[PDB]
Amino acid sequence: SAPLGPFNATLLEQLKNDYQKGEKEVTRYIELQEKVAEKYIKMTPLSVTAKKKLPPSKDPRDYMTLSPYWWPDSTKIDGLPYIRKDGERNPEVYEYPERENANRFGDAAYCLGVLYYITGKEVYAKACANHLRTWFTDPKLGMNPNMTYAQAVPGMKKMRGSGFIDSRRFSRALGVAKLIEGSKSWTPSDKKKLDDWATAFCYWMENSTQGQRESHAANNHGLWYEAIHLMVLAYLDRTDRIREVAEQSILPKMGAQIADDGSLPQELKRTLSLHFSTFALEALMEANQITSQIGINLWSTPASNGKVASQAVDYLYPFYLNPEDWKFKQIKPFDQSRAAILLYEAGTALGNQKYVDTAKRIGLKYSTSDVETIPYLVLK
Amino acid sequence: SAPLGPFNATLLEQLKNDYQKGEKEVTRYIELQEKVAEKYIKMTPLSVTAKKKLPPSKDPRDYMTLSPYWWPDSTKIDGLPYIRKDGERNPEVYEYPERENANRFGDAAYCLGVLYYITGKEVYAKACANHLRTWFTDPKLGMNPNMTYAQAVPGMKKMRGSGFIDSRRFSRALGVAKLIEGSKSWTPSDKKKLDDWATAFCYWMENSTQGQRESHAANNHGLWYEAIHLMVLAYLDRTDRIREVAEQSILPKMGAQIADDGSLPQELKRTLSLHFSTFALEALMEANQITSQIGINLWSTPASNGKVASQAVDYLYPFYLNPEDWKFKQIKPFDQSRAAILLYEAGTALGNQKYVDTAKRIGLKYSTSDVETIPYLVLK
Ligand SMILES: O=C(O)[C@H]1O[C@@H](O[C@H]2[C@H](O)[C@H](O)[C@H](O[C@H]3[C@H](O)[C@H](O)[C@H](O[C@H]4[C@H](O)[C@H](O)[C@H](O)O[C@@H]4C(=O)O)O[C@@H]3C(=O)O)O[C@@H]2C(=O)O)[C@@H](O)[C@@H](O)[C@@H]1O
Ligand SMILES: O=C(O)[C@H]1O[C@@H](O[C@H]2[C@H](O)[C@H](O)[C@H](O[C@H]3[C@H](O)[C@H](O)[C@H](O[C@H]4[C@H](O)[C@H](O)[C@H](O)O[C@@H]4C(=O)O)O[C@@H]3C(=O)O)O[C@@H]2C(=O)O)[C@@H](O)[C@@H](O)[C@@H]1O
Repeated sequence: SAPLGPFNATLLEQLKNDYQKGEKEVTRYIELQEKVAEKYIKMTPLSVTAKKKLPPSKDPRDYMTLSPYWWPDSTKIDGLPYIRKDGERNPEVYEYPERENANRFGDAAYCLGVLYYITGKEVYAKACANHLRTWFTDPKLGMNPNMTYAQAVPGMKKMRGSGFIDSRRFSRALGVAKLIEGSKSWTPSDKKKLDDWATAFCYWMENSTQGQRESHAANNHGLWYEAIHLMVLAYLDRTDRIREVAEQSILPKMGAQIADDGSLPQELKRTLSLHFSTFALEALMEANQITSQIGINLWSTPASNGKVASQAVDYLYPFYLNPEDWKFKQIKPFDQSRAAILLYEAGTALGNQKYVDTAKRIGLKYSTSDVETIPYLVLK
Repeated sequence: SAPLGPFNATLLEQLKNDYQKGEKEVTRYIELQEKVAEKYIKMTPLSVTAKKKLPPSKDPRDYMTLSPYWWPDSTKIDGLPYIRKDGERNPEVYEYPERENANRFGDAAYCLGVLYYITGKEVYAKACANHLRTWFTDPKLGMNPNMTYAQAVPGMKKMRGSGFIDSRRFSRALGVAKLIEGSKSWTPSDKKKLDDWATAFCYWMENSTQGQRESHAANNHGLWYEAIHLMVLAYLDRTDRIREVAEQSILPKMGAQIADDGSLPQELKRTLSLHFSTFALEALMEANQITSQIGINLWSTPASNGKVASQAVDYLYPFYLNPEDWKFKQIKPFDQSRAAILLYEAGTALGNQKYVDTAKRIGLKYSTSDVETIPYLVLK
């Protein structure tokens, strides 16, 4: 049975099972995945330190991005302080290399780690370990275990926890490292450094002012904080903390953030309201992949006021069928294919055959190289 | 009388005239524009050679950018060939430093050239010259006079001219160079080198296969091609060619693009139809700023087919009051402020007081640093 981590363990166990049986269809699917994964074996490992403009700590190992919806104010001689245009990404975000590099690393590590679990081939673990060492634990290239300067905003006087949501890009890679333990390439010394990094990152998460603030957020930030938290705790094998987090934080947050009619009012007020309602559900989906590995179903387990996350799925389902019917401010097109993994996950967790049907009818492209769709041959 | 170039000469002469007579309102406004200008004096001049990944010619002096709506195909093992998602900018465009650096050069050179025209202070001519010399004529840092690899698309086998439209960012700076002739900093040797560059660039525009194809386009590319053409012709003082282009290319192109209702069907079929309808007129507006300096009004001169550009402004005018009423696909919000300079230019050219009154009611911010608004004190 799969090690505890940020994936649909049932679908991974089934793919590894079929690949080992020599089942034709899965075998061909995995051979395609191996072809996609060759670029990650050849890819040079990325580091948070590959930036010219340093953060106020003057430390190139400190992760730093720009908060995406903040823009220079043209009415100020220096553009300072920035102003907020909700839903409009300031392309200045791409001058911070971490932003896209954390996606490239996360994609590389996740794909290689999953392919190692499924095939057993050492070449995937060796490449995966190379990316992990460099991003996380290397004494010069490794990222400091904090998110102090994530989504900083030029001109802002107070510190914010909002940047912590960036962590989900590399925290999935943190969790997949559990899959390459036991390989020849991931030594006991490697595992200890990663362990120690995750322990220091978990501390910063729970005890820094920014972490505490992010833990109490009223919208999808607070849900994403707990999903990221679960990935860190699951890597650290702290399964009783996962139970406490789900019952003392995730379920209360779900209970407050879902209205009686199943809508998410904190997301309804955004300019990307259909996208942020989905982003909230995406946070629960990824949390649930971990909690359900220790018997906690977050789609059907009620909060203390009896609300269940499936109520939020129900409210959105008609608009996953027709995003044009969405009646709230959505200033950019909504990507309907996001409903596939979402409805499949919610649908199986709930025994809702309509959701699963709709997920397969929406579907994923068989030959897509989007790494988060690797477990989902069932949608292809 | 102002030198021939890419700006509202009436407003520019007005500003210089009031500035020299010590008029208080204009002096306070030019004093703000000099505060804004201070960053361009200190700013290090940009070069097209400041890039790591080189074009197929392996020449860093060749301008190269990515066509913004072309994305890697995830269903292909290498992502090749890219596919088009009209109206969705691919953040990969920012990995080509020329794309934003030509904007930064253009603003610096335009702002400093105009301020030197208005104030006569040699410090603006000297800084403006530094930027122009580096971007255009420097034997190591200057861009080659061609747009061969503008808006290239990975995996596409045929060459296209679509990328020429990028030239507007630096072709206005080329035009403003005329304004610093006579200064101490812009020597006869500088002017000759820039004249030879402009001559070579004009030859490339008119004779390269990509130039020819782009001069033939049936949508706003064709209009922007000609508006760029006029800037180069005006910098070279070829006023006979300016008339020929106006009468034999812009006006027939303009008339071929206007429907009976005044709409622009080539732009209505885009996913950003109100943006691109306004982008078409913006090209015509910038062409007109030059043609009218020799007595050709593109807003009111009809074409061979009877269509006149005033008809397309009439069609768009209601939706500049209320962009929400726009009935055609527009998958991002539309910046209503663009109608200020557009309606003032068209309003003044047509003697339409309603357009001019709406222009000022929409207005521009008095304190803004957007350098294209420098001449428009009347709108602030
Ligand atoms: O990095 C990305 O592109 C991903 O971003 C994901 O959306 C995130 C953003 O990245 C930001 O973190 C954004 O921060 C928001 C908060 O969610 C919140 O709305 C906050 O609201 C305040 C505001 O600061 C201000 O004071 C105003 O006057 O009041 C507001 C209020 O009362 O709520 O503003 C923050 C901000 O914009 O700085 O939040 C979103 C999010 O909700 O997750 C997502 O788009 C993802 O797909 C991207 O990849
Ligand atoms: O981001 C920027 O740099 C600025 O872009 C400005 O918009 C430009 C773009 O830069 C592109 O050049 C874009 O090219 C379009 C063509 O205009 C055209 O629609 C063409 O459509 C073809 C298509 O390629 C295909 O072959 C199909 O079968 O037929 C179509 C057809 O006949 O129309 O596709 C090109 C493409 O996308 O590559 O066009 C716009 C433009 O119209 O000017 C602008 O948005 C500006 O504000 C930005 O700063």
